[PDB]
Amino acid sequence: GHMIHKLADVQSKNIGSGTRIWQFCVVLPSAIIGENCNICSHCFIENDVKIGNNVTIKCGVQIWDGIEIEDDVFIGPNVTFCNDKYPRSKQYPKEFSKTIIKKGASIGANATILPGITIGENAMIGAGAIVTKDVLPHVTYYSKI
Amino acid sequence: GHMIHKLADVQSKNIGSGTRIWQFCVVLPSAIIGENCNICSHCFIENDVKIGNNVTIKCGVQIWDGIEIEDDVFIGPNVTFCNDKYPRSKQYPKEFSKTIIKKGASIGANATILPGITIGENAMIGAGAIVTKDVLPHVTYYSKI
Amino acid sequence: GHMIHKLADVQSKNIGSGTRIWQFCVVLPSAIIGENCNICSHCFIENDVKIGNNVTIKCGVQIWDGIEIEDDVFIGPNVTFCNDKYPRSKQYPKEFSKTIIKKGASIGANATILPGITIGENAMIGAGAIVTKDVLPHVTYYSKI
Ligand SMILES: CC(C)(COP(=O)(O)OP(=O)(O)OC[C@H]1O[C@@H](n2cnc3c(N)ncnc32)[C@H](O)[C@@H]1OP(=O)(O)O)[C@@H](O)C(=O)NCCC(=O)NCCS
Ligand SMILES: CC(C)(COP(=O)(O)OP(=O)(O)OC[C@H]1O[C@@H](n2cnc3c(N)ncnc32)[C@H](O)[C@@H]1OP(=O)(O)O)[C@@H](O)C(=O)NCCC(=O)NCCS
Ligand SMILES: CC(C)(COP(=O)(O)OP(=O)(O)OC[C@H]1O[C@@H](n2cnc3c(N)ncnc32)[C@H](O)[C@@H]1OP(=O)(O)O)[C@@H](O)C(=O)NCCC(=O)NCCS
Ligand SMILES: CC(=O)N[C@@H]1[C@@H](O)[C@@H](OP(=O)(O)OP(=O)(O)OC[C@H]2O[C@@H](n3cc(C)c(=O)[nH]c3=O)C[C@@H]2O)O[C@H](C)[C@H]1O
Ligand SMILES: CC(=O)N[C@@H]1[C@@H](O)[C@@H](OP(=O)(O)OP(=O)(O)OC[C@H]2O[C@@H](n3cc(C)c(=O)[nH]c3=O)C[C@@H]2O)O[C@H](C)[C@H]1O
Ligand SMILES: CC(=O)N[C@@H]1[C@@H](O)[C@@H](OP(=O)(O)OP(=O)(O)OC[C@H]2O[C@@H](n3cc(C)c(=O)[nH]c3=O)C[C@@H]2O)O[C@H](C)[C@H]1O
Ligand code: NA
Repeated sequence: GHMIHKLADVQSKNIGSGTRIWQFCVVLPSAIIGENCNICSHCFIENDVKIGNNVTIKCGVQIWDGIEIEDDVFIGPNVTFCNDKYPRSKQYPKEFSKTIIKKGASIGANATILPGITIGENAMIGAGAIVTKDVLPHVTYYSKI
Repeated sequence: GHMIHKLADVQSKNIGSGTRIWQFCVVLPSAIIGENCNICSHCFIENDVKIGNNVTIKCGVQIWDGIEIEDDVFIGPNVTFCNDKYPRSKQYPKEFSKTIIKKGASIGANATILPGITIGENAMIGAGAIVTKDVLPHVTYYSKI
Repeated sequence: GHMIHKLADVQSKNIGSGTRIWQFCVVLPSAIIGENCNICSHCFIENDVKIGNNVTIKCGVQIWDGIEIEDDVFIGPNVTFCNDKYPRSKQYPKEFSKTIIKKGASIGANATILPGITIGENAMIGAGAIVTKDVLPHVTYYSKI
C-alpha cells in the first residue's frame, strides 16, 4: 500500500504502492500519483495532475491543474510552477496552460517554471533558475547571476 | 459568511463575506481581510496587515507586518515579501518598512519583493522577479536571466 | 523551557531554553536547536542538522541533512538550501554535501543556497540571490537583475 501521514489532507484514492505523502500536504481528489513517490511536507497537488512512478517532490512545491510529471523526475524544494501567463485575480482562463516535466528530468531548488513549458527527459534545471522557454532533453540550464 | 478550513489557525475576526482560508494557514488577530478573497494553503498573515476585496493569495505566501494589499490583487505562489532591509537576528527596527501592492496588480510565482516597495495599480511582476525599486502603474517588470 | 506549538510535529528533544517552534513545522529526532531560536511556521528541519543560539528561521524554510547554522544567524522566509549538486530521483549520494552559515550571517528572503557552501560570519545575502560560491565574512552579496 501507500503511506499518508495523519497530518496530510489527501483526498485522492489514485495513489500507487510505496508512495509516501508527508505532513501538511494537500492532495485534491482527481490527482494521479504513481508508485514509490516521495511527496515531502508542505506540498499542494491539485486535481488535473498526473505524477508518474519514482517521483521525488521536495518540500514546499505546488503542482497545479495542467501539470504532468513523468517517471523518475526530481523536483527540488520550493520549486514553483504555473498555469496562467497573465494572471489577474478572478479572471479564470477557459483552459489552463499545460506544463510537462519529462522522464528523469531534475528541477533544482527554488526554480521557477513559467506556464506552457516542456522540460525534456533527463534535463537538469539549476537551483534558482527561471525557465521561460522549453528545455531540451539532457540539457543543463541555469539563469545568469 | 466566510470559510475557514478546520486545518487553518485563523485568529482574526476581521474577515469579509465570501473569503476562503485554506489548510495550514496562520492568520494573526489584527489581520484585516476583505470580501471574496482566496487565501490558499500554507500562507502566513501577520497582525499589521490589510488585504482588500477579491484578492487571490496563492500557496506558500507570507504577508508581514507593514504590508498592505489593495482590491483585486493577485499574489502568485511562493511570492516573498519583506519589511526589514538589513536583517540581523533579534535586532528589531523601531518601525517596519511598509510595502503596498496597489489595486489590480499581479505578482508572478516566486517573485521577491524588497521592503518599502510600492507596486502600482494593474502592474504585472514576472515570475521569479526581484523587485528592488517601485514598479509604476500598469508596467510589466521582470528580471534579466 | 521551550515552546512547541500543538500544530507542529517536533520529534527532537534537543531544543534549547527560550526556543519557539511555530505551526506546521516538522523537526526530525536528531536535529539540535540552541536557545532563544524562533522557528517560524511551515519549516522543515531534518536529522543531521545543528542550529545555534538566537537563530531566526522565517517561514517556509527547509534545513536539510548536512546543514549547520551558527549562533545569531537570520534566515529569511522561503530561503532554500541544498545538499545534492546533481540530484536524480532515488540516486542517494554516499555523503550529503555540507553547508555552514557562520555566526551572525543573514540570508535575505527567497535566496537559494547551492550545496557545499560556506557563508562567512556577519555576511548579508540579498533577497532572491543565488549563492553558487562561498561568501566571505562581512560581505554583502546579491545577484544581478
Ligand atoms: C546547475 C548545476 C547542476 C551546475 O553544476 P556544474 O555544471 O558543476 O557548474 P559549475 O559548478 O562548474 O558552475 C559553472 C558556472 O555556472 C554557475 N552556476 C552553477 N549553477 C548555477 C545556478 N544554479 N544558477 C546560476 N549560476 C550557476 C557557477 O557560478 C559557475 O560560474 P563561473 O563559471 O562564472 O564560475 C548546479 O550548480 C545546480 O544548480 N544544481 C542543482 C542543485 C539542487 O538544486 N539540488 C536539489 C536540492 S539539494
Ligand atoms: C512577465 C510576463 C507576463 C511576460 O510575458 P510576455 O510579455 O508575453 O513576454 P514574452 O513571453 O513575449 O517574453 C519576452 C522576453 O522576456 C523574457 N521573460 C518573460 N517572462 C520573464 C520572466 N518572468 N523572467 C525573466 N524573463 C522573462 C522571455 O524569456 C523573452 O525573452 P527573449 O525576448 O529574449 O526571447 C510573463 O512571462 C510572466 O512572467 N507571467 C507571470 C506568470 C505567473 O507567475 N503566473 C502566476 C502563477 S500561474
Ligand atoms: C542586499 C541589500 C542588503 C542591499 O541593500 P543596499 O546595500 O542599501 O543596496 P541599495 O538599496 O543601495 O541598492 C544598490 C543596488 O543593488 C541593487 N540591489 C539591492 N538589493 C538587491 C537584491 N537583493 N538583488 C538584486 N539587486 C539588488 C539595487 O537595485 C541597486 O541597483 P542600482 O545601483 O542599479 O540602482 C538589500 O537590498 C537586501 O536585499 N536586503 C535583504 C532584505 C531581506 O531579505 N530581509 C529579510 C526579510 S524582511
Ligand atoms: C535537499 C534535497 O532535496 N536533497 C535530496 C534528499 O533530501 C533526498 O531526497 P528524498 O526525498 O528522496 O529523500 P528520502 O530519504 O527518500 O526521504 C526523506 C525526505 O522525506 C520527507 N519527509 C520525511 C519525514 C521523515 C518526515 O517526517 N517528513 C517529510 O517530509 C523530507 C525528507 O527530506 O535525496 C535526494 C537524492 C536529494 O537530492
Ligand atoms: C498557478 C496559479 O496560481 N494559477 C491561478 C489558479 O490557481 C486560479 O487561482 P485561484 O486561487 O483564484 O483559484 P480558485 O479556483 O478560486 O481556487 C482554487 C485554489 O484554492 C486553493 N485551495 C483549494 C482547495 C480545494 C483546497 O483544498 N486547498 C486550497 O488551498 C488552491 C487552489 O489552487 O486562478 C488564477 C486566475 C490563476 O492565475
Ligand atoms: C519579514 C521578516 O522576516 N522580518 C523579520 C521580522 O518578522 C522579525 O522576525 P522574528 O521572527 O525575529 O520576529 P518575532 O517578533 O520574534 O516573532 C514573530 C514571528 O514568529 C512567527 N510566528 C509567530 C506567531 C505568533 C505565530 O502564530 N506563528 C509564527 O510563525 C512568525 C512571526 O513573524 O524581526 C526580524 C528582525 C525581521 O527581519
Ligand atoms: Na521560493
